[PDB]
Amino acid sequence: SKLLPGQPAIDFEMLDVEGNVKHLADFKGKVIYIDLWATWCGPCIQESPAFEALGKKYVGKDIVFLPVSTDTTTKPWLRYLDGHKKELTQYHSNDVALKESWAIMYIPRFILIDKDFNIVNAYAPRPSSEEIGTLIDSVL
Amino acid sequence: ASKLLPGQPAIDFEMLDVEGNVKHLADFKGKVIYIDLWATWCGPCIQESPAFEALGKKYVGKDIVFLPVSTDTTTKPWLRYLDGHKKELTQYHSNDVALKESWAIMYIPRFILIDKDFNIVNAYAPRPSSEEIGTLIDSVL
Amino acid sequence: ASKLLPGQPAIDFEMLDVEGNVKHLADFKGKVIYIDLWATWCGPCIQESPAFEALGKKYVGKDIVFLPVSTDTTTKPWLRYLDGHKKELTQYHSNDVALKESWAIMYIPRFILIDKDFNIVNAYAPRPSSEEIGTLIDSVL
Amino acid sequence: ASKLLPGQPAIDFEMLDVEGNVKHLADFKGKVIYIDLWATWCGPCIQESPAFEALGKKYVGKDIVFLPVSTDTTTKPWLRYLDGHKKELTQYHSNDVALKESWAIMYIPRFILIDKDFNIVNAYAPRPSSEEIGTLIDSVLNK
Ligand SMILES: [Cl-]
Repeated sequence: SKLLPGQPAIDFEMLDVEGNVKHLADFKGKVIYIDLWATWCGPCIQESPAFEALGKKYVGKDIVFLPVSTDTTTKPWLRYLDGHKKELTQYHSNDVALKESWAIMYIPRFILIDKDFNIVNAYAPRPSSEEIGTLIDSVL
Repeated sequence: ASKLLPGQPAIDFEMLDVEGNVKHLADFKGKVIYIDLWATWCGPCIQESPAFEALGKKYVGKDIVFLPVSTDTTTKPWLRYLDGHKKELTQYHSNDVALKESWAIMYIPRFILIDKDFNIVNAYAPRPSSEEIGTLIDSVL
Repeated sequence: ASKLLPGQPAIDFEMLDVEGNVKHLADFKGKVIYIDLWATWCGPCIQESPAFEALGKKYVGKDIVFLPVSTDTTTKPWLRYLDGHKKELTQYHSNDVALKESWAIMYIPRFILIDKDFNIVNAYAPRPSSEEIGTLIDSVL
Repeated sequence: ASKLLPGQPAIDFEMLDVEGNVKHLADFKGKVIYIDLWATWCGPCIQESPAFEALGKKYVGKDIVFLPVSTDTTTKPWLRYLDGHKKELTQYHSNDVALKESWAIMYIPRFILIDKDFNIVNAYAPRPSSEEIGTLIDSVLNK
C-alpha cells in the first residue's frame, strides 16, 4: 500500500541522451506524467504519438512529461531514437529502484504524480485515452 | 470534474439484475467495488470478461465485489448474450443517465475501483486481464 | 467462414457519406483498402482515430484508400460526433446487413485490409496505431 | 517485406524448451501453427497467456500446435517466471536472429498463424483473447 493515491512518490534516476543525470524529485512541484516504455514493446510505442501530442498541448502548463525507456542497454534506445525523432526530452533508465521500490514488473506503465510529489495514480490511464486530458486538467 | 479524483466519493447509480429488479451501487458500500462497464458489440469489453470472472473466483471470501454492468441500450441483446454465455458473477445492466452525467462514462470498456469507504481509488482503473489490477486490488485490502 | 481467408474475394457493402450519398466498397477496387469499423461510444475505436487519420495523411498520393466506417445504430450521434471532432478523411457510415452476415463482423473495433485485386489480405488486420500496419501496407503496395 | 504476405512460405527458426531440447518451427510442418511471441516483462503479452492456454485446451487432439515462445534476452527470468506461474502447454524460448532478421519481428506481443502447408495465413494474427482468433483457426482447420 505504499503506491496508493496520496502516498509520496519514490525517486529514481534517469539518463538523457547526452548523459546528464536527472532524478524524479527534480520535477517536485509540477504535475508529472511518466511513460515507461521500451524499444521492443509494441503497445508502448503505440502510445508515443499521443504522449508527444500531450506534451505539445500542455506546453504552457505546470506539467512535465517524462518518457523513460527501460531498455536493458542504452544502444537499441539510442539506435531507436535516431530513426524515430521525438520532441519531448527523452530519458533512459535501468535503475533498480524502478523494479524494487516502484515494483514495476511490466510495461507499458503510466504514472501520474501531483505537485506535492504525491502519487495521484500509480496505474494511470494511457496517453491515447480519451480521459487523460480531463484527468490531467483536474490535477492542475 | 475534480469529483472523479482518487479520494473523492463514489456516486450512486441504479442498475437492474437479470430478473428486472433494481439494485444500487450504494448497496455495496463497505466493500471494495471493481466495476466492469461493457456492452455486447464491444470486442475489447467481451475480451476481458474471462479475466473479470476469474478475478471473482480468485477473490472469493475477500471483501470485494465484482460488478459487471451492461450499458447496452436495451436489455434485450444483453439477456440474449447471457443465455448463450453463462457466468459465475451476478450480472447487471444500467441505462441510468447518472453514468454519463456524474461518472462521465462517455465510452466503454470502462473499469472503476471504489474502496470500502465508498471513495474512488481509480475512476479509470486498469483492465481485468492486467497484472496491475491484481496488485492494485491487493493494495486496497 | 473459409470465405474470409486471405486471398478470397472481398465482400461488397454499402455505406453513406455525411451528405447521404451512397458508395460501395467495390467502387474502390483497384486500390489497396484499409477499413476502420468503429462507433462513437467505443473507447478503443476512437483512440485509433488519430492514427488512422495520420496514415491517411502519410499515404496521400499512394494507391490506397482509408475508409472510416461508423457502425453506429443511427446516423445522429455519428454526425454530432463529427461536428465536435473534425476529421480529414472522408467519413462513411453503414448498417449494411452484409457487415454482420457476410463479413461476420460481430464486434468492433474491426480493421480489414484488401489488396488492389479486391482480395482479402487480412480480414482481422492490425490496428492503425500499431507499428505492424505500416509494414503490412507497404508489403501490399 | 513482401515475403511475409499471406500465402508466402513461413520461415524456420530455432527454439529451446525448458529442458534445453532444441526444436525448429519447420519441424511442425503439416500442422496449423499459432505462435505467441512474448516476454516476462511485457504486460500486454502475459495478459494473453490465459487465453492462449485456454485455446491449446480447446483444440487438444486437432491438427494445430500452439507455440509460446519467450523472446527474453536471457533464459533466467523466463525459467524463473514459469517456476511461479504454472502452464499446461509446452513452453519454448528463442533468440534466433531469424526472428528479427527474416521474420522482421521488431516488436512484441506478436502472433503468427501458419497453415498446414507451412504457408503464412497471417503474419500479423489476432490476439488469443480475441473473439475472431477462434473463427480464424477453425476457418484454417476446415480448409
Ligand atoms: Cl492507481
